[PDB]
Amino acid sequence: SGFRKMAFPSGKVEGCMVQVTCGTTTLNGLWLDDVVYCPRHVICTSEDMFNPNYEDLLIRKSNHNFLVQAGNVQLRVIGHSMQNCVLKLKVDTANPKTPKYKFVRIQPGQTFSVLACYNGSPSGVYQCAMRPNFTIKGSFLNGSCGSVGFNIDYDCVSFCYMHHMELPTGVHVGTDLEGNFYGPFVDRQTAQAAGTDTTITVNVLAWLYAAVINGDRWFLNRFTTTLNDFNLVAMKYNYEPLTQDHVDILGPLSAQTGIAVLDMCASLKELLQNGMNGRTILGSALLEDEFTPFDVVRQCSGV
Amino acid sequence: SGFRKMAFPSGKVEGCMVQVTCGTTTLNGLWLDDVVYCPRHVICTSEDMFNPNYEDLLIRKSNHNFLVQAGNVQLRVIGHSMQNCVLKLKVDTANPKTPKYKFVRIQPGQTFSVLACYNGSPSGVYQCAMRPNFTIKGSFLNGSCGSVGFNIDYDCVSFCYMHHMELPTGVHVGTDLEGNFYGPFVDRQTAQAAGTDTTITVNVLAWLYAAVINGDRWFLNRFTTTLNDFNLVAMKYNYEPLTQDHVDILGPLSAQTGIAVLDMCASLKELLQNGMNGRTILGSALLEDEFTPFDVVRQCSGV
Ligand SMILES: *[C@H](O)[C@H](C[C@@H]1CCNC1=O)NC(=O)[C@H](CC(C)C)NC(=O)OCc1ccccc1
Ligand SMILES: *[C@H](O)[C@H](C[C@@H]1CCNC1=O)NC(=O)[C@H](CC(C)C)NC(=O)OCc1ccccc1
Repeated sequence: SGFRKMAFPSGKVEGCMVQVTCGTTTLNGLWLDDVVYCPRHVICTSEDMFNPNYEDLLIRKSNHNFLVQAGNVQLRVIGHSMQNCVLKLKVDTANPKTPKYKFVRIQPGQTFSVLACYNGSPSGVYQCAMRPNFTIKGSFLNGSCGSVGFNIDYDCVSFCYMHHMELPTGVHVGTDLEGNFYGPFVDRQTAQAAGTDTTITVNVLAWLYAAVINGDRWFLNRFTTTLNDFNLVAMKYNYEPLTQDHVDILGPLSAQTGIAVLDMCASLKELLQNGMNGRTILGSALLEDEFTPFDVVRQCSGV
Repeated sequence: SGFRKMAFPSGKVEGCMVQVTCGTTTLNGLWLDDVVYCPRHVICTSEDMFNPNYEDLLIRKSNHNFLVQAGNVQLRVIGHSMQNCVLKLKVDTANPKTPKYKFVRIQPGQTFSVLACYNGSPSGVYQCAMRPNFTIKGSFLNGSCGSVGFNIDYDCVSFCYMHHMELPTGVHVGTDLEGNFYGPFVDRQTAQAAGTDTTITVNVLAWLYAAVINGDRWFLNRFTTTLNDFNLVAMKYNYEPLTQDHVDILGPLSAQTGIAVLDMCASLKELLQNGMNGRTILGSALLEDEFTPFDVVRQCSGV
């Protein structure tokens, strides 16, 4: 037993990270087949980033201006293109370590693993949720752009995130692997607002189920509620409204504990209105919402 | 910026995990050079585990009784030996993926990454601290034994932990890679007590420094303290006594924030005596102690 925030094993992605340098700017790229993907602001000087015209900037760059390095081994760039906010650098060698992979655009409330890299070398791996306001609470320093987020299903890597920027609030924003930003953000170093964030209700419920599956029961009570009655409370606490789809997704957990979903909603309601009284759930004194229902099943059954 | 619980990239270890089966018991082994390391209770039936005589049990096993499988590829076992609580299975093939590696015995209060595996296949990776009472707060199901804990320094993997057992309290115990248990534990499925756990004071201080480096400042105050005065408080709260060695290790953080270590101790003292008043530090409402000073430096400088 036990429950932890767990990242996917990163080996399949580690073999795809390379370094991309353009003039004095260096960040990471993702090498799949004969293409290297990287954020387009690699072509900016630290001064261009406050208001770049990426078209005019790219027009002064040729293939030999993109230095791509896999380990200590250099790659030869034979073409380049700009797709939305990423660059696609064509190289003359297919990555012999390319895994089976897909590009997917993840939905808010889903989770994924981030392999934080610098100079094309992995630094560490951690799990993130795509917030409802399309931000993530990451750990990113200068040079970390091009670090990617991913899920793994058996042997297939679904790439869903490439890192680009940190907002003034300390949260992090990026694109899918076709260069489209998650959320209302642009890759210009100017003040940008993510808007009100809300708690992922279905994930909090899954984590309360995970808590019961691991022996923390003090918050179960003799009450029940309705979808409509609970959502009047979710409103007051900037929680996502719960839906019947959410209820269905909690089915497997509702069946392994024997606790009806609306009964667990009744516990959550009391925790929202009364706090935790200095008690703790799975070693946390806050309500955690970065575990999907899928995440709890996977960990509580050894996938 | 940002601060997260981050595991090392797991690729170098993923290439060393194999499956080891003996009769009906299956767990994981670590394949390095021409040797596979695994917990010795792989030779037990589920009934033997409540009181095994490992010598008498091993005497009925030959090389061909140890089924070792790397992916879908079987390995040929040409010798076996029992060193303390692990088995060493000699195979006729050296792991072509063997990294540079060391076997180290970690100290209480240090951290390491766990690659949780089942059937020789990685499931996920997470960071753990070796508690002062020589337990860890992991995520382990049946079949996870043989999962290993490790650190990485550039290209060298320091293996420090192999998983064996879950105590009745829900915490997890294991050995170093020479088969010696961390703590007062034996590999028999009987009730065993880890004893009082205590909070890793030096790690809490490092995480408060990490909080300042990331903009959480509300807990800084106008007070200071002495090593002796603080440790009279640490006592009351089952905190590890702070030492001058601890003070030195916090030097780099004490120099990047400009906050004297005894001043930060004064903040911790007030947080212990007064709680957090429903406030939060790096998104947690508890005092976190599973980050070493080394861990904070590494993450706040991109190693
Ligand atoms: C790419 O490596 C980098 C990631 C930032 C740097 C610190 N933490 C991050 O997540 N991105 C940028 O430098 C980005 C470039 C634009 C053209 C999109 N601008 C940015 O993030 O500016 C805000 C900022 C910069 C430096 C420190 C903190 C915030
Ligand atoms: C090895 O795969 C396994 C790991 C346990 C199983 C559940 N969570 C863990 O960490 N170890 C054992 O089964 C171990 C065998 C002895 C000979 C050391 N006994 C054990 O951990 O028993 C306690 C226990 C068993 C099953 C569920 C929960 C606790």
